[PDB]
Amino acid sequence: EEAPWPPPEGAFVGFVLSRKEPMWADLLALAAARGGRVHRAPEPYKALRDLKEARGLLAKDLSVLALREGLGLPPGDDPMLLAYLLDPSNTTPEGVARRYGGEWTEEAGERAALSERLFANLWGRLEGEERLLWLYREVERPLSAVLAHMEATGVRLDVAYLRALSLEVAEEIARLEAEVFRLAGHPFNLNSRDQLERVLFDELGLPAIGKTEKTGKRSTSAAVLEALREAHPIVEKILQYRELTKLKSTYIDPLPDLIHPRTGRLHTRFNQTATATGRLSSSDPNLQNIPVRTPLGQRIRRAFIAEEGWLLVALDYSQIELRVLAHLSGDENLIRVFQEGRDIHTETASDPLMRRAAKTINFGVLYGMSAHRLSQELAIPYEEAQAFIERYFQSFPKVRAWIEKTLEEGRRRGYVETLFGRRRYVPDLEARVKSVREAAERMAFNMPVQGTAADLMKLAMVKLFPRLEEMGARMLLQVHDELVLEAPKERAEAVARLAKEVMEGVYPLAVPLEVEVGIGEDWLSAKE
DNA sequence: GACCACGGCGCC
DNA sequence: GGGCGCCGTGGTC
Ligand SMILES: Nc1ccn([C@H]2CC[C@@H](COP(=O)(O)OP(=O)(O)OP(=O)(O)O)O2)c(=O)n1
Ligand SMILES: [Mg+2]
Repeated sequence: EEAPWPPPEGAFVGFVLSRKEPMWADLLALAAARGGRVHRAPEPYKALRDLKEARGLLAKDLSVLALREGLGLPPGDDPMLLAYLLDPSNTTPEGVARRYGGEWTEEAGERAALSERLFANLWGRLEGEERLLWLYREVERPLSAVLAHMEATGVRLDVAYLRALSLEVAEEIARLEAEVFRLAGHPFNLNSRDQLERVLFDELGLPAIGKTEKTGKRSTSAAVLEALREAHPIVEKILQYRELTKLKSTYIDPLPDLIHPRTGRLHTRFNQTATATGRLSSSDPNLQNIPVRTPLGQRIRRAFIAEEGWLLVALDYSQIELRVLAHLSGDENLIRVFQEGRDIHTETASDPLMRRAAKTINFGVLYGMSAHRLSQELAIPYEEAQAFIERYFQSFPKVRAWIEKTLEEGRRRGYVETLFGRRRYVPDLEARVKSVREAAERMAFNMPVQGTAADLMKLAMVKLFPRLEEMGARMLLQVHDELVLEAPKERAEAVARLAKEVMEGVYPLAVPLEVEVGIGEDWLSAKE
């Protein structure tokens, strides 16, 4: 039943944007649904001034757009989060809708009505889900607001810097491709893997080390190519071209084009329901994968700067995953090396050369790397490799024990979970194909650690944001086990110290949570 | 122009 | 080799 725009309080929104990014979208339509009536706003924008909060599907998004228009409108209940927690594979409105009672259409009114209806069913399904309900009420919902503020804020970028970088890299790529072409004895599209495969394996005589997955073609991966670096002198030239071209096309060239007019900052999206483990995801500008490994990568990182008069504050948990594993495992020995405070790697071993061998087996257990994978990972083949791990599970019995327990529970229950009860169903755990089953197994015992580490971070963000706001500081980015903040120079140290303390004691476990902090005028300098 | 599958690769 | 998202290349509509 259609009723005049002003909806009663507690209504469920329903809006249509001209595009996916709320920071670039136009509010084409806005509607609300309550009880049984449906109210449409004749003027969406002015309408927003009537809502006290965004209640409904993708609330945060409409909330982001409200913020960009100077409206405090906070996001509230959002069935997507409910569905997401019930099943982490619930990632789109299209799917949750079809799966729980509706159709994701393009009408603001039907979307609003869809929101209400969807929330009822989903909420009901959360019956007796004390843990899931806890994650919704105490983490998911409240965090949805932190994210809206994060996206609205944005991060300052050195646009003239990257532009200068572009021309310079362009010339280096040209010298590189010019060189490989002379080595192949002729040019070709070096961006074409198919064309490069023929040059490497077909035309030249380089041994094809591996084949692709879906198409089964001879691969030209960096791995295949790193091994072939000794053969032809073209291999290296190709390897640098790839890096350069990867960095230019992905960061140096598109980023400056994404700056916002009204802000002059990069406004990335922080998707709350796009991962199977419970991790967050950054899209459109994906600011969760900015380079940092190679020199040129670092030159790019320096491009992310703080407002004039502010400082960047980067905080990273220290191997939060190995720690969550110690807690999850309850492995005295592991929980002891952290307690305490001995170099995980160093202490594990109990040299240098070996320390690069005792940290890999400790972290490679997060996916259970194969002995053949380790043989080629280290020096000693699958002979001493399998052994150079026989002590891992021999030193850390409960870990291997835990991995076993989680899996069995996974086969029986049909899903696995995090310290807080976040769950993920891994059906292929009972598959008849070794190949697929052991693949599910790796996703299976990995989820708890990755998901627990995420729950912890999401909770840290939830508690830290308010204090930050009270301090005049801001949360800019999150990169899974780290956060990037922005604070006035006069408060940077006080903000760093606080965030660090908040993050470290977010949720005490058998082992301490260690956080390293850094301040600087740019991301690289803040020591990210 | 918009979008797809795929190989490849950036980060956690 | 666990979790993502983005970029060209080829090829579709
Ligand atoms: N190559 C990697 C790196 C990280 N991770 C996961 C497990 C650890 C978590 C955070 O990664 P980093 O921040 O890179 O490492 P860290 O060990 O947590 O901490 P530090 O910053 O001291 O390296 O993400 C992963 O799966 N694969
Ligand atoms: Mg870290």
